[PDB]
Amino acid sequence: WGYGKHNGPEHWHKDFPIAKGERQSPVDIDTHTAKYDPSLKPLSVSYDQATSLRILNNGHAFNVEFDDSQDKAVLKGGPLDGTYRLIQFHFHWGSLDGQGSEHTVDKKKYAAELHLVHWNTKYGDFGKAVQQPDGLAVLGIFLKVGSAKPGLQKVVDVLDSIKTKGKSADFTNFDPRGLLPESLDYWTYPGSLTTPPLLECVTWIVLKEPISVSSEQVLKFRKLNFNGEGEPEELMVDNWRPAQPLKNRQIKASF
Ligand SMILES: [Hg+2]
Ligand SMILES: [Zn+2]
Repeated sequence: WGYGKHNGPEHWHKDFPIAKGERQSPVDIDTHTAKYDPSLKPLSVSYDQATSLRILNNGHAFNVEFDDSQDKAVLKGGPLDGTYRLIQFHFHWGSLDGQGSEHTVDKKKYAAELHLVHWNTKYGDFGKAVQQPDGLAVLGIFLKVGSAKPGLQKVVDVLDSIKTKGKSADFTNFDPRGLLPESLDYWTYPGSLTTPPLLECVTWIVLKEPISVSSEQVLKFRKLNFNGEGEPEELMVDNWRPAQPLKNRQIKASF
């Protein structure tokens, strides 16, 4: 599977039938049909004790891995029940600034989208989590081209180190709190992972307020390669899935 012509998202249904499932992600966030739910609690992000281990180019994107052996960087409150541990974060970006996000707002596409993956700590491990309807909690953040994000530079500078598929690099003392917007106002709905196995275990939490990154910050993302060393070069661009049919699901707003 990939993002090319012959292995693109339009093909994943053959290998992953759930592709056509009832709670597939990403989806379009219609802000007029969105339902302001007053029973929604405030989000509670606790990343002060976070522990980054490494950055890896897995062939479809780069992931910043974290130590999830203890409740170091957890997610609770909001639409959630119980505590969710951060295990990794990654991005989805476009070939141009007019595309890149997975989720759209009133059909509007952003340059990129950041997903912070957390798993329900009553399931013990991540592998168990992915067997439950409420197993995961992905925190989505939209990225727009504007001023540079200081807090993102460290990431930006290491990409040279992992240009191709299978490469990794030590990547400690990375504080995720610098990738967060000022406001924690969100939208939430029951979906799935936007990439294969496409498991329908995610409680999406897409924040309203986007983060701005510079042109040059984004430009470094587009230098990455899908391909592994010593193969023809396939630039890592447009690693996003088109929005899926809501299919009766309802999108709730905290604002
Ligand atoms: Hg599941
Ligand atoms: Zn993602």
